[PDB]
Amino acid sequence: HFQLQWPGARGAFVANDEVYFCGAHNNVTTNRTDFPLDGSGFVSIKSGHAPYTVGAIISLETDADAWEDFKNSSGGDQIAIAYRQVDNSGTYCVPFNPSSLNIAGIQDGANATIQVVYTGGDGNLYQCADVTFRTTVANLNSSVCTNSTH
Ligand SMILES: *[C@@H]1O[C@H](CO)[C@@H](O)[C@H](O)[C@H]1NC(C)=O
Ligand SMILES: *[C@@H]1O[C@H](CO)[C@@H](O)[C@H](O)[C@H]1NC(C)=O
Ligand SMILES: *[C@@H]1O[C@H](CO)[C@@H](O)[C@H](O)[C@H]1NC(C)=O
Ligand SMILES: *[C@@H]1O[C@H](CO)[C@@H](O)[C@H](O)[C@H]1NC(C)=O
Ligand SMILES: *[C@@H]1O[C@H](CO)[C@@H](O)[C@H](O)[C@H]1NC(C)=O
Ligand SMILES: [Cu+2]
Repeated sequence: HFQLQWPGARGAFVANDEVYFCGAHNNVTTNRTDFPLDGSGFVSIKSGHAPYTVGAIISLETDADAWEDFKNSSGGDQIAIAYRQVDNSGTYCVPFNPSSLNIAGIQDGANATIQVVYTGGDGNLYQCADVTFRTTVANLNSSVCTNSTH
């Protein structure tokens, strides 16, 4: 199972609820994290076990309340962070520049939900982060962005 370290999830981590859309926090929140478009951004998680496979899908709907909100015109998931295998437990952090995505609507002031998709042998697990993209972001502490060796 896993937790979002940054950007923060919609609500509290509940292990059993990770099998549901957005970890059962199905409605969008209004307390969004500002997320930079200048390439200083990242997504940081912590896993209790490894190996696991992780990626992220993205919705540019303000009201990202359903699976379909994360799908493109051709019915595929809008992949924000490509799936990869991770062989260490503890922290795992990937840089993320939304400017890299072939998606309409990525600009300053745009709202989005990043939904992390994880499988570690104990189900298909999900957590969601509601963000607002900003050209830049000031107080960003990149110190939580590390990969562990555990
Ligand atoms: C948003 O507020 C909710 C409810 O107070 C809280 O559980 C959650 O952690 C907050 N999200 C962020 C990104 O701080
Ligand atoms: C979430 O939003 C939907 C659609 O507006 C609504 O039917 C439902 O009552 C809401 N759920 C919660 C837990 O507030
Ligand atoms: C983006 O989300 C914020 C906070 O929930 C909200 O106040 C704002 O209206 C949203 N933007 C759009 C385009 O709906
Ligand atoms: C939709 O996303 C899928 C990946 O899940 C991709 O294969 C497909 O090309 C995308 N379709 C469009 C129209 O971008
Ligand atoms: C963590 O490892 C991944 C490769 O799985 C790498 O892309 C990423 O940049 C690393 N993060 C840090 C903070 O070194
Ligand atoms: Cu687990």
